[PDB]
Amino acid sequence: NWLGGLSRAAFPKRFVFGTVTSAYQVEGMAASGGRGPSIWDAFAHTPGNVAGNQNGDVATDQYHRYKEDVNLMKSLNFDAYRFSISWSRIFPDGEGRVNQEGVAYYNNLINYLLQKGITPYVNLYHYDLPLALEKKYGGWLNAKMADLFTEYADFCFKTFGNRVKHWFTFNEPRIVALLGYDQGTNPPKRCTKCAAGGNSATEPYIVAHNFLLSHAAAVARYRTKYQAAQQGKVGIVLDFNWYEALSNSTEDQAAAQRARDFHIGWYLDPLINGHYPQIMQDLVKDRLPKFTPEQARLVKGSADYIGINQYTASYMKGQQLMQQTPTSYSADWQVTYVFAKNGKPIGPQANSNWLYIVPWGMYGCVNYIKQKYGNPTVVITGNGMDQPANLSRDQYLRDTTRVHFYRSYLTQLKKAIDEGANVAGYFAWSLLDNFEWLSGYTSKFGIVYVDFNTLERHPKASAYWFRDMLKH
Ligand SMILES: [Zn+2]
Repeated sequence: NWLGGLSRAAFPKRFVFGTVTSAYQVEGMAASGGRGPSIWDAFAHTPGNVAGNQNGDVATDQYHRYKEDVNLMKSLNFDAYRFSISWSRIFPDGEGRVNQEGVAYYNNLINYLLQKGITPYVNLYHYDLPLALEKKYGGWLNAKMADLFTEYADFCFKTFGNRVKHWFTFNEPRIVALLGYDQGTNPPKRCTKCAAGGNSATEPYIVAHNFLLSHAAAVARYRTKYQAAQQGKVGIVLDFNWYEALSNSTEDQAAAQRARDFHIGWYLDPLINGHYPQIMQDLVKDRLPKFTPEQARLVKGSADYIGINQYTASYMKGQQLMQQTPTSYSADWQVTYVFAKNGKPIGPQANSNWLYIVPWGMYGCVNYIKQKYGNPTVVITGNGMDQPANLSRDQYLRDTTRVHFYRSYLTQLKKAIDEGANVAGYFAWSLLDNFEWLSGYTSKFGIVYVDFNTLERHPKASAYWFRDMLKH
């Protein structure tokens, strides 16, 4: 059967199912409604940065159509909606003056979701730093971000927290550090060889440290001032793709493990255990900032749940560890990526080159967190795959590969849960085809098709798959 035995009865009682978007990817109204520019506005408006010189000026126009989109998610039998608040739509300069029109938009969205029985899971930050903060402070290179993020977070807790009980601070800070400061392909486009300046060996570590300190400061504020009255929770969203040893050799197993620690341990070891992974301490040395005892105690235990975005898996091949001149965060791992074992590829690729369809990666990731980190409360905060550009409407709608993706990945998730993994919910990336950063509109992750000429929504087969699977 096309559900493959999956239904709500196959997951724990009260398990949360939802879909995800992010502000800049779906809202539109990027320079209207009082919204100030983000670093992505500036980046996307520079010729050559995004596929087809496209931007999020209009995107899916959810800003106007949110009630349509909420009605649709409810008709598809989802329980929750993960979306993000645009910082610069609340604070056009990221500090100081409040944009009341921006506040009303989020009030209206939140109130409508609640009216329709959909639980809001709210992200504070999803790559969209107010441009004014980038220019004035140097963004995430500056430790002052903790104070700036905390004041932002405080406003949002005050303003929406009588209704919103499930918060996230950040979305995938590893991607910010990697793409913005190591490879320099996302804003602020910084790296060792980059026009804007930078240093791929040091800056990604600075950035990540500042994300962790900002997260911890925001949570400290939540807990000391709002928790008692509001009684909600705050977590963080971390990306985690799976690494599998290419062979059972000591070297390859050590490689896969290093990759895990440099990928997920970078953030999880501080959040759970109050220190960076030992291997990162040993290899990165003085390029890795040190938490004071006070800071480490602020960071440790500061996430009420861990969001994991899980997409793919890779084989890892190891080498003997060498003394090396530092070049980059990426090169610091001392691993080789491999995409075939015994002559067979790990999986076919979706539209995005990095996304290999590997359902057992989901089991790998969830089981690993369960076994290594004391089985913390995990929420799968994003999981999905993309179709390419230029297909006909009907081709988009008949997304059989995506149907197969979700059934297989959710089966593997069910396997980990049945074995005792503390997973509280699952969210599909994405509700709608949207602005997919560097790929602009050439990458389609939605379970709902969006015609980018007319802006019409059309549910795909995978939407109907969810609707069947999630019926009450
Ligand atoms: Zn509109």
